[PDB]
Amino acid sequence: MNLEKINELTAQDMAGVNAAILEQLNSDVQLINQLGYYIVSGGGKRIRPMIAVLAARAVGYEGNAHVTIAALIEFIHTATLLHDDVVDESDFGNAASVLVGDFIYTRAFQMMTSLGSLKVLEVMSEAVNVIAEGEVLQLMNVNDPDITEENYMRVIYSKTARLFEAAAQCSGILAGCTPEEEKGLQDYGRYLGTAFQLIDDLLDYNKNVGDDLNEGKPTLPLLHAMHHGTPEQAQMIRTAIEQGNGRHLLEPVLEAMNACGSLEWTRQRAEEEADKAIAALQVLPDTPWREALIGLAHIAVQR
Amino acid sequence: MNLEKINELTAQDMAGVNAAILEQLNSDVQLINQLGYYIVSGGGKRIRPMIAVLAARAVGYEGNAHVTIAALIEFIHTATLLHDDVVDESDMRRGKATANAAFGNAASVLVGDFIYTRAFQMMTSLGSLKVLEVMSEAVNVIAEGEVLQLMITEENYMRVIYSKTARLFEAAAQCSGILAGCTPEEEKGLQDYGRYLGTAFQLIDDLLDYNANVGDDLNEGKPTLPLLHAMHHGTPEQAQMIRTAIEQGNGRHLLEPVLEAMNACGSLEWTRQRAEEEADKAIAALQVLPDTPWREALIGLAHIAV
Repeated sequence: MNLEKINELTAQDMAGVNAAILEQLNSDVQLINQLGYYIVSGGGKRIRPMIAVLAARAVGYEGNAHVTIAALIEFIHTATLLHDDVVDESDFGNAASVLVGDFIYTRAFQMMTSLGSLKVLEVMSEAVNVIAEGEVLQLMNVNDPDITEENYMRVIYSKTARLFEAAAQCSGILAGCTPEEEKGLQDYGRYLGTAFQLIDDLLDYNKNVGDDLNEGKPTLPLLHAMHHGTPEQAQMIRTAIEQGNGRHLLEPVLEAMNACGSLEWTRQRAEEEADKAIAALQVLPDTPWREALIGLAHIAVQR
Repeated sequence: MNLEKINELTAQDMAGVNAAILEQLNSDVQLINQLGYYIVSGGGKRIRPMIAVLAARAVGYEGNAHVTIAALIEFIHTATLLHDDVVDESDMRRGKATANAAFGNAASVLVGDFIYTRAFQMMTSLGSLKVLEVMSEAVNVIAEGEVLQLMITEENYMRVIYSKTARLFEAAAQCSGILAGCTPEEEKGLQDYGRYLGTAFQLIDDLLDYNANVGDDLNEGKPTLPLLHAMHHGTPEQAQMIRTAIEQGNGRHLLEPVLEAMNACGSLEWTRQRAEEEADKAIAALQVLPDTPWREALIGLAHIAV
């Protein structure tokens, strides 16, 4: 089931999602208003809110509160991005990024509680705290060539996967699915979210490739080449991470990754996550909605 | 009842509030706990949680969960401080370097997010949809207000101090009441208390900003009650100076002439007066609750504030 079939199938619900977003983001501040337009007018994938609407329909949801979940999930993602834009002494602006970020987060929280489900609040509550924790952990890893791939995996699970997992699972809870099904949706997101981030990290080496390297941000493929390349390569990479600003070292780094398998090794691991995701969904009744969720897993790790 | 008294009465609970706060700084990510200890161990004030603890007892609460709510309320306030300092590019706060000047903006913003989300988790753990309901609204109202004054009247200014200050006080007392299962009548009592108290608290804070962090309001030409009065009643020269300073959003170096202008019109004392009328609305709102030492303290703080 290609992306086109998936879009048409989710067309109506995504319109509901966009309506939820516009009603929550309605002005006074041109800034907040034009942001609503920029989100609903986006020509992007918007895979997070879609998982939320698909997961609910997959377990037989008939009402339309799932659109509010999709919306609040997109808000959380948008806020984490705005906060991730904040620049340190290395200098929208910090104020705008911070304040608009706060507005969107808080509004997301209000939305969560409007659903009136304590369990949903329990799951989200933890998820967003875990996301904030992962962002900080990521801050600490900047310029640190020695983090374990265990730490790295905790980072991607925390900052990316967790939101997917909660998006899927909460829709399931709202639909009053069965414990078995709920878990199946939960895992699906965690695994898909994990795949999604692995693919993203490898694509950064392939807005411009080399950003992560340039920032001294250590990701799986870079860490892999460092642990498996030649001592000369490991040293160059270690230095690039410690000092940062090594964008000009992309090619030599690419040479080192090609040589020991880093990029394919990562893609491989991504594909494995996507398959654990699709497997998790096997507990759900085979329907077009479930087909769409599977189609997104494939699209996420494809090339 | 004065501070020394209101202090021992609520000594055991506020001690719990303290432990409840510090124990939440339990992340595997050390930077969070570090920055948390740095910002929460610098005195603070704890007037927001103290109101929470007192409001609960005042309505016969006998449990230990009001401690959990006072804790998260201080965490929420803590969070706004971490973000406020980053926004204001502030370097100092109560004697030492701000968390941002010391740890960097990103760390301050992110740990602040961790802190607010933990408070929300603490709120869900309490299991009351009404608390979550009242508290989430309050925090979003504050956040909205901050986005506004990013993108010159006596009435206009009274809306700003409400959104940014009074609203969290309001919720602090109301939610503490709700948790204890108070009466619709008592609830409205605590809520008004908090609103009015918080209102008086900000008015006082603004007058204290003119000598008695000192001086930032004038430095950024913030239109505070004190400054506005001086503009309205001073001489046209002083009136022009103040007005252009607010228009410039910068009144740095203008402290002496602005003060002169204030003492001639008696702007400060006047601020102290519309403030006094706020605190009198605060204890009046408590007339609805039962006569207990806890109530006497809530009235105490109102007087202490002004």
